[PDB]
Amino acid sequence: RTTRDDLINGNSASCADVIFIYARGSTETGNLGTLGPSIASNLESAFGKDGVWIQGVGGAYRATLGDNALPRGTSSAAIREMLGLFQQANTKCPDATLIAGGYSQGAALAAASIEDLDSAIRDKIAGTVLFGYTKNLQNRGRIPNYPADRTKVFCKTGDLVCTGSLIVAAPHLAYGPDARGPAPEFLIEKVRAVRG
Repeated sequence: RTTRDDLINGNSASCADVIFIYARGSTETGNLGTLGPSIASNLESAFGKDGVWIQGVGGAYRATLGDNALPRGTSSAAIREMLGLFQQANTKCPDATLIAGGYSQGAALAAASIEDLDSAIRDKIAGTVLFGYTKNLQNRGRIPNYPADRTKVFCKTGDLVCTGSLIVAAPHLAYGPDARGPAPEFLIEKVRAVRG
């Protein structure tokens, strides 16, 4: 359940109405890691299995710990990978509503990729959830070039990566309940508001 490739294995003749693209944390397994599967389960509960495509960011995204230290909090190659997936969703399924998310390095990756998109594709991203957002302080709790009202950051008290460092403490490992609850719910609400 930690690996989902619904978009890259999907075909333009049977598009889902909703496409979720998610970037895991450093060292995490599959392309969804610890939090992505919980978000996915809740999205499927809301929209039906056939109502949503779940896609983790794989490929050039190696999710290496060292890359957190790069200026954007991840590598340029990883950013091009996630960009490519948003573009693929846009081309393959032009009527689909997009949603996105990421944890730790994957939150930096989601923020960087979304910033760098064309507005036509970015505008289709109804909501984005970020857990343990390593650029939370630096970006003032936002994703540059993307509306605050479409952004929900989960940054626990004592999660030091949310306050400008890269020190991992216990609260950084405690996002499970958020991923099973308010995070998917935010995404579901944003999608339902756009699609009616």
